[PDB]
Amino acid sequence: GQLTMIVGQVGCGKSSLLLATLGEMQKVSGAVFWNSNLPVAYASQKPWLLNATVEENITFESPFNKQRYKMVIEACSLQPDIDILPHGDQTQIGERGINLSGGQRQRISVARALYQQTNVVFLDDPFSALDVHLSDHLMQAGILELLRDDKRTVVLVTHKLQYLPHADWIIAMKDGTIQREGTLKDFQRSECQLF
Repeated sequence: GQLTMIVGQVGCGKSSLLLATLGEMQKVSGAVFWNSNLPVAYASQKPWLLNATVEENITFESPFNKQRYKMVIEACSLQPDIDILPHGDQTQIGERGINLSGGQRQRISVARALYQQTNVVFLDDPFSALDVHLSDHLMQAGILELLRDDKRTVVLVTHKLQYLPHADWIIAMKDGTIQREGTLKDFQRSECQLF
């Protein structure tokens, strides 16, 4: 249930840190238990599309629910996209289909993650490819997504400082290492968060 930001310079390893969070690197040593080693949704740094309908890009091996779909459509800012799609959800997307923008692909990925209702969400800079108004949408609906999240843990990697006061706690990373984790006052003493 914590709201935790991950920040640092372009190329400092933030996306690689997310890959570490996905278990996609080689652990040289140490112990890691996330309750999943007892005997998940993903928004990748570069969005990718499956070759299917927008609808099936949303379902992601699930049954179809259309109230959940209505709430997801409103919550994921997908009404302008539907409004500009030639057949709405029946538009063929992915390879050899309609060419979605990077922002539309990101919004589809966000909708995929919200629809999957996972316990852990990894967002790799999710509002970079969206406009300021859509970023405000992702702010309010994000806050009512984590709020919609019934106690779930949400990890929001971002390169932007715009909403670091508006998440709960920040962990600052640099050069592939964690530099500091802590309160606003702690990071004021770091003399970083103000900068």
